[PDB]
Amino acid sequence: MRTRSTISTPNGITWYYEQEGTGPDIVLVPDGLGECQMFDSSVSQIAAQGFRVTTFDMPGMSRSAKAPAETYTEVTAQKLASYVISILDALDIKHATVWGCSSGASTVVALLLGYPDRIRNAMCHELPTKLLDHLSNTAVLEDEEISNILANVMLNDVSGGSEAWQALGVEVHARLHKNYPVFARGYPRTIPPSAPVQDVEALRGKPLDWTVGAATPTESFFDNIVTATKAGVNIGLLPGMHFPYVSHPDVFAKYVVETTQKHLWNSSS
Amino acid sequence: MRTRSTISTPNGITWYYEQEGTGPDIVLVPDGLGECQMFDSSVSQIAAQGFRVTTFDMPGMSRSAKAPAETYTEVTAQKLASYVISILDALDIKHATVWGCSSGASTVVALLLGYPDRIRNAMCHELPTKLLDHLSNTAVLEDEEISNILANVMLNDVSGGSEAWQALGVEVHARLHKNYPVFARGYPRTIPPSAPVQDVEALRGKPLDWTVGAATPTESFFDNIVTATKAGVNIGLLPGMHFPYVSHPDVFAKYVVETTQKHLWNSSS
Ligand SMILES: C[C@H]1CCCC(=O)CCC/C=C/c2cc(O)cc(O)c2C(=O)O1
Ligand SMILES: C[C@H]1CCCC(=O)CCC/C=C/c2cc(O)cc(O)c2C(=O)O1
Ligand SMILES: [K+]
Ligand SMILES: [K+]
Repeated sequence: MRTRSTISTPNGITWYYEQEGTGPDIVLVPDGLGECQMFDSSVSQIAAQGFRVTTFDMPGMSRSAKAPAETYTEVTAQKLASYVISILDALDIKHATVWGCSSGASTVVALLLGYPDRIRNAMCHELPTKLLDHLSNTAVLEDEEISNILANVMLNDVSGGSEAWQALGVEVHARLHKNYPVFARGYPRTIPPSAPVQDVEALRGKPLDWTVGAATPTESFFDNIVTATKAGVNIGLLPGMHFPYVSHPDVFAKYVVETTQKHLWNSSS
Repeated sequence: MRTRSTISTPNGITWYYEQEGTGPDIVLVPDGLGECQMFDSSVSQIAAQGFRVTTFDMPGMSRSAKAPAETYTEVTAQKLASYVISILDALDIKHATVWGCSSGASTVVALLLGYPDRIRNAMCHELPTKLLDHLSNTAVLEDEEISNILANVMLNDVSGGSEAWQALGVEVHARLHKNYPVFARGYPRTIPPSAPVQDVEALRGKPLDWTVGAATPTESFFDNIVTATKAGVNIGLLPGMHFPYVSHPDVFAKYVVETTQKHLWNSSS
């Protein structure tokens, strides 16, 4: 029942995308590694509740590698939001619920603020707002060293579930191996300063649901909790750390379905 | 230069206390384990900046164990605050800066709200507001089983630094071993409901500085970050987890000195 295909947008990107289901649109935006096979189990569980679920590899990453250099260098939340609107236009998705973690969280908040007509509600997880010099400094290393460093960081530090991370399988980890240097060179120096959470008053009253990983060290996304609270935005926890859709796919799917259902009820009111 | 002595209060407690320095008073209230040797390094560093620093073992714990059963059973923040005021009265400390972690955090917020004339400013760290059934249920075990389990929890789950925790040494750990059953049967069921942070407007504008451990899992004190932000209370991080005075004594001492200095400036202004 899963469609697995490609589509070309006039910004030069040939996207790899997947779709499953019929009903209101839910769109799952990857984190900065840009790999949508991380959503495989959750896509089926969400679509089974009466939704059309779309996800895709991000430009320059995995199976969406046929893209111009400006789509995967000096990457900002605003650039990524423009690229997601281009694929939603191409797939004739006029109204969508959106999920994103990390650079995907920055993307979905930029989509909600920038394209309010198009976005029913946004779920953002672990949105990066601070530069991390130790991450930024990987960008000048050789490709094989970047891949070794970041593969180990994902497995041992931020997966929230090493057994689930390994169980993504050989083909996914071979794609991620090639993405690590693209991500290192294009994301960490430019994504955090582009975070669309400068203006707390712009967030107030918006259909935004924000999460942090329960096991994530407090310091990592402390600022997300403060910002959401100041803006009166719903803020809570998912199990695990930076990849709840990998570590806890059934909890993740249930969260996405229940949050979408809450906004469908409120919108009809 | 350090006083190490005992003093009896009319509520029946014989306190073990320490004192060092001259200048404005800073009082360091222990966490639920009630062991003031955890402050030893920091007492000297804070006192050397021009302050009189006082600390003590808590009633029923360590060298303050000669105390009525009411002082270490069905313990609440408001009971602990009344006991701390009794020792400050006995030592002729009229106006104090106070620090506390855990049940000590609940105590110092109860002190600031209940005795505003006596408290210059309060620093609270990791204030427990939720019941933890796994902890409350230790109370029905045998004393040696409680001590074995909670010694392991302290080292591996909340110390924030296994080397510094073990380096407290045999004398300290032997006193903690006797305290674990007293803590387990007195604190976990009654401390969290007594948390004096249910009235958010009562906190607004108060001379309160709140911290959580940087390495603490986000879920542990997520509610502290939300509550402080809603009240407009200064909220930030210290390195480590539940015992920054053990894991990072020099950073802890600097934080206590700087925060006290900020309130001395603001008091004069
Ligand atoms: C790729 C994924 C795993 C990156 C995981 C990682 O490096 C741990 C720190 C959490 C920050 C992630 C991150 C930071 C940025 O500055 C820019 C980003 O796009 C991300 C991000 O997308 O997270
Ligand atoms: C020292 C540590 C002991 C117990 C430390 C522990 O097991 C987890 C620390 C988080 C909560 C601690 C705590 C919880 C309560 O319900 C009541 C308390 O008095 C505390 C408390 O004092 O913390
Ligand atoms: K699950
Ligand atoms: K230190």
